[PDB]
Amino acid sequence: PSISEIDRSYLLSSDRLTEVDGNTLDVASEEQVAALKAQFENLKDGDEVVIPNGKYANLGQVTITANDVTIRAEQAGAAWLTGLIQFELKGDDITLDGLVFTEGGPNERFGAVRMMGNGNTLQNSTFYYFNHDYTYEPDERRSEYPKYLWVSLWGKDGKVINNRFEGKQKRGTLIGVQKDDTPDNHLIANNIFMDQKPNQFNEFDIKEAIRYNGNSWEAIRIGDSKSSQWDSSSKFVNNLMIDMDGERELISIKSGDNTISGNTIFQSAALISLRHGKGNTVENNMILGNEKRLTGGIRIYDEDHVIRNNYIANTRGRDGVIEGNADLRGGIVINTGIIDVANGEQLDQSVKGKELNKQWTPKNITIENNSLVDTEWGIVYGNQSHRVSLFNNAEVEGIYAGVDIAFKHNVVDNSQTPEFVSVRATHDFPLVGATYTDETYVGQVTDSELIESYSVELPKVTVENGLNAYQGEGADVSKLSVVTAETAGPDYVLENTTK
Ligand code: NA
Repeated sequence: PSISEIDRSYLLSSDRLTEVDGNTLDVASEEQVAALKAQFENLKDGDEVVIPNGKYANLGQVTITANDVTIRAEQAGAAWLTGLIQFELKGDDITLDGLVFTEGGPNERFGAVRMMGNGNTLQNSTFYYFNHDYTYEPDERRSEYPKYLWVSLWGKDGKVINNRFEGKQKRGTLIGVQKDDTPDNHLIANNIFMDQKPNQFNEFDIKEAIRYNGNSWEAIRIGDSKSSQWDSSSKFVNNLMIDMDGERELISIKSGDNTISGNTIFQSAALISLRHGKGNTVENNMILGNEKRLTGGIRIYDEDHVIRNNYIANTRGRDGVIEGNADLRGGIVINTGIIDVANGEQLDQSVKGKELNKQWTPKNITIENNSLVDTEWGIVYGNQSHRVSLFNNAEVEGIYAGVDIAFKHNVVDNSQTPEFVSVRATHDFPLVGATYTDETYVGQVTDSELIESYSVELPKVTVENGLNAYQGEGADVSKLSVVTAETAGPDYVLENTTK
């Protein structure tokens, strides 16, 4: 299967996968649910709970205080936890293994799994449309729907690995990292994410509330505005993402020193977003839009980031549907911001209008050896207007272009449809101190006079296992590979599920 022919059956297929039939599982009685629950809360260090095959409704608030415990399905995929539940993991070195969360929802808004301890792990588990049973209504203050997460990490050295997160379709980031002032070193790797999408419950019908109701549907948010000026040093690596269309941000990085690398992002109308925080690296990802509307690569605020060796193909669309959220899309988008970083200006919680949750003009960004192939909007130099907040629609006055953006060895290849815009420069917001080394742009370049030099001649193109390899330029195909269910997600698939 070569790039343009990839589809979800290929990505999700593997011989290694067992099939678990939900219809073969018995529904635990109220008495048995209670018995399982006491087992959880009576755990001593070093013990294990093995959950017999079955469906367990409304376990509710499950607090694990023990350390070095495993809670696992007796057969992977065959312990289905339904109705309202939250595992509150307070101990260290707690592992949840082979669980299913479906036909129900989190018992508290920070998720079915609150990883509060250190060395907590969630593995081989599946969430299937876990959007139910909790109250979900526009609030009285401002008709805002509540944000419910599925997994949150509040400790150190968490792992979320080999899980399947399918069908998140009510508001709230699917995974949230809530961190303090020191590195977290979490690993979120080898997971499958599918079919996150907004406005399935008429949320957007309240027109006045759209800018915030249409926000907070990320697949993962690492950090938050208050914690954003500290390092997380977390990794979001080797994941497979299919039809993830939650909002403009697929992955919202809001802290420093993170790695967002080697993921395959297929037909997802949502971008990797370096939203707050410094020194993040986005590398070796395969972003395959497959001509789907409003697909895109990476959008960039703040400083010192490295964007290297990504392969971004067949993406489409420039303007997101909700206005006022700077939702400008393309392969790689250098956003405008609201602070004069060329003169050393910072966001600062004390400075009114320039608080840490606002928009840090990008500076000192290295963008090197990327291949953008058949991208309708390739490298887009930002021109967004910004509003005071998600709740205040006034426009900010004073908008700045990216600074010290260093472009080297990128290939933007629109030779197939050269009317597509390979590089969108703009005299409305000229980059400051931008540099160009051995760039190759084929296709429309707007306000091209702003760019010192580039080549319009593609080097020798070979197809090396389905990818375009450009001789001596662009993404090195040796560092790239498509993630499939051969390595991503759990070791089983479920049947007879209900959305
Ligand atoms: Na967002």
